[PDB]
Amino acid sequence: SFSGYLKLTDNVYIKNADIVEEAKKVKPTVVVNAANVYLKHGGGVAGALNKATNNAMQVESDDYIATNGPLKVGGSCVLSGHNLAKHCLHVVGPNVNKGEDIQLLKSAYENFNQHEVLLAPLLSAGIFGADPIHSLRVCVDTVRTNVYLAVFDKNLYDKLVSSFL
Repeated sequence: SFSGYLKLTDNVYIKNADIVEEAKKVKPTVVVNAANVYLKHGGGVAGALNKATNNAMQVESDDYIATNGPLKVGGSCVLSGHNLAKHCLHVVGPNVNKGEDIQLLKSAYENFNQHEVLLAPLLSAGIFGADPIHSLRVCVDTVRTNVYLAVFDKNLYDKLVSSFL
């Protein structure tokens, strides 16, 4: 199971880790992807998860978009986890660098409540432009299921833990 996590609340845990490496080690039931509405996994967490699947995540995602159209900001879809997990929950957090409504971050985290346990990144953090401290607060105040957060950046992980109210 998950090892080396710091417990923040009854249901939220955090670790300084690369989520791709964490997924390959744990092979959790659900890994969360920091997706965009088009499921174009170019950079950040999505690019790293897709590259780990040898682009199979992108091929599956393009077929999903061709059939269903784009996701909504704040929405999600469940696809295969390929070699990383049983399932990948592609969740679209608001991209602040695209002027998307930061209020949609709570709706994005609500998707996690449909899964008993998840390995996830902080939504809208990184290249999505939101404040990761704010993302962690929305996470602990919205998610009720067991969420294991993987924060790639050590300096950000330390800042998140030391500032956690």
